[PDB]
Amino acid sequence: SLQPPPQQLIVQNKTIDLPAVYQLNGGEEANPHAVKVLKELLSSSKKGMLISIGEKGDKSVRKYSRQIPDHKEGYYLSVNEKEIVLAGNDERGTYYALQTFAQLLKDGKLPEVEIKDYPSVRYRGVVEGFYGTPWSHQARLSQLKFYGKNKMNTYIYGPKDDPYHSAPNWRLPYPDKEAAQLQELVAVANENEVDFVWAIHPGQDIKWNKEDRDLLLAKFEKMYQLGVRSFAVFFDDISGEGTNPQKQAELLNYIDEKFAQVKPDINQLVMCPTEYNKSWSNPNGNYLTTLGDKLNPSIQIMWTGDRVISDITRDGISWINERIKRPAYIWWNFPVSDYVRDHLLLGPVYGNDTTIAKEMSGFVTNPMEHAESSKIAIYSVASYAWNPAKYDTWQTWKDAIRTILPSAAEELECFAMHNSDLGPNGHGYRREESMDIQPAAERFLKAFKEGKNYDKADFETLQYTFERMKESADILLMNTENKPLIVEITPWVHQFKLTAEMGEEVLKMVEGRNESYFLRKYNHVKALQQQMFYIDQTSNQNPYQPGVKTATRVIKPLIDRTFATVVKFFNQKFNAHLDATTDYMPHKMLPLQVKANRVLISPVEIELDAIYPGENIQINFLSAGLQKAPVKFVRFQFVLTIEK
Ligand SMILES: NC1=N[C@@H]2[C@@H](O)[C@H](O)[C@@H](CO)O[C@@H]2S1
Repeated sequence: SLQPPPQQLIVQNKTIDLPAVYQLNGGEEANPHAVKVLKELLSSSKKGMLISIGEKGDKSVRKYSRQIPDHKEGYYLSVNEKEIVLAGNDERGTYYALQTFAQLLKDGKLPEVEIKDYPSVRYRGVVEGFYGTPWSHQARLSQLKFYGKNKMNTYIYGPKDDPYHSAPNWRLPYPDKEAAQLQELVAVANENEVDFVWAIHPGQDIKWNKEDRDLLLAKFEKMYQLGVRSFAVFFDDISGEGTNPQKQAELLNYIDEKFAQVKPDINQLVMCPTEYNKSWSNPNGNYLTTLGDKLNPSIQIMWTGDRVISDITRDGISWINERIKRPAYIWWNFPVSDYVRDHLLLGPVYGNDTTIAKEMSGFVTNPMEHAESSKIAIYSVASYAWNPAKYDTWQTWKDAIRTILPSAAEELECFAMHNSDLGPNGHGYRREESMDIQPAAERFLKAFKEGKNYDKADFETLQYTFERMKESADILLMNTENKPLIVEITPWVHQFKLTAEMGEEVLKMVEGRNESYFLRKYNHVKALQQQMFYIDQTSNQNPYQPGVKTATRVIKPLIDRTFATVVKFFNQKFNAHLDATTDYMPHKMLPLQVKANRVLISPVEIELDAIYPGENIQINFLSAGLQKAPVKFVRFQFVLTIEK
């Protein structure tokens, strides 16, 4: 597969060996970044096969000047028995030719091909713009290299929880250590043909005075000294005076006129509006029209679609584009998981109109705090933004996985296939999950509940799935090819294995040969539920959506409902009182929940499993601080906080 796929490809089924001896033409005139990649692949003389490299206008590629597409970042690539051609419309084009060339080379051999290629969307890449733990320095380094390989030309640095990015320390220069890291990032970005865009997020406490304006420009100047050549100002997720669009526009134009248009070498200048998606816009207010009218024409305006989280439609992007008077620079909120932090979002990229490239200036993905894990979606977004007309949702997902974890690709697909949906949430955004087994699941459960006979084949499909999930979990746990990825996903991988083991035991209950066997399967299931509760209380204990949820759309519900159904049938058959509940709750009481040190009833009496010091109660139909009073029972949202 070539990823992204080129705009035009012509293949011939001859192949050539890569030349043992060869003549490199244009080595000194061409993009040094592209020559460096080429020299690595060759690891030469006057005699032997000709390799021509260079940009349109160089002597090296004069013969090919009409084949080179007249598009920024375009290139012409050709392989035949006599010569190899690697010719960009511009320097970035040449690097990209090389990235394509690297994907052709296979066991020291190349296909005979001719490619003319270029991107459909001008700016393509990643905004590190989420809430939560910002990416590590090493993660960022890995990322920038990954962007070069996938022709992503943009990295927008904007972690909401970097205090030198947002309030109040947006006014302070980075300390020495962080500055030296940022400097290395910029350098690595430059080597991979990525624009490091430094963003600032000053709007929550900005004063519309000289003092704050000069501090902002002084901060941009410090970043410039660090090598930064592109800049952004974000006015998202704020209130008060900073949402004034006249002021915002004047500030951006001042930055443009006094800094961007005054330096020798500034590239992108981007802003994120306060009204950044249609549901947050006031159609009857002047906010977006004031930006579209006043903002200088080279300044980009970001947009996340019809909602905070949405996929981009033709109608949606028309609506914004008419108000801002330019093509929106898309901020796509997937695979960002900062509002469903107990889920991993490892499914394919899909839902964005593939015919609307002309209507967008840019397309950037906001990723998860899990940097390695995000590469599935990043790789896919790179493919989509480069060649949206040829974008293949599923093949690109598979290619991403095989790229990221070639030693355990099938295992990663298995894990990812069942870790895709968000579950219920306030943004209303959902993804498909476990689609291959969903119909067998649905039939199995329909039959079973009614007291009709299930299909054998559907029982086997479910069994095979659980088996494969265990194989995948254990193999991924031990994988040393991408350790950082394995560290990110490990808690989820544990929870995923438990889920599968639970499924297997629940299926053994359905089969349920005798009373003694059934009861042993039942007790095993209860212990696996407890184990899943332990992971959910000890791993990933963030303040917002703590814990670890996996296979939530189809698999866990199947297991749970099946478990509840067989327990009921057993109780009817044997007049028993086996507990039918599916999540472990050590307290007693509408299931209770445990979140960090809170004990909630799900929206008269709760008994805790020990005595605790009580902190407060917050009922809602409204609170009461309990001064560390010892507490086991409570009687009358409905949340008890304790010390634990
Ligand atoms: N421009 C936007 N700001 C927020 C981002 O920082 C968040 O990561 C995103 C997802 O919660 O929502 C909105 S989209």
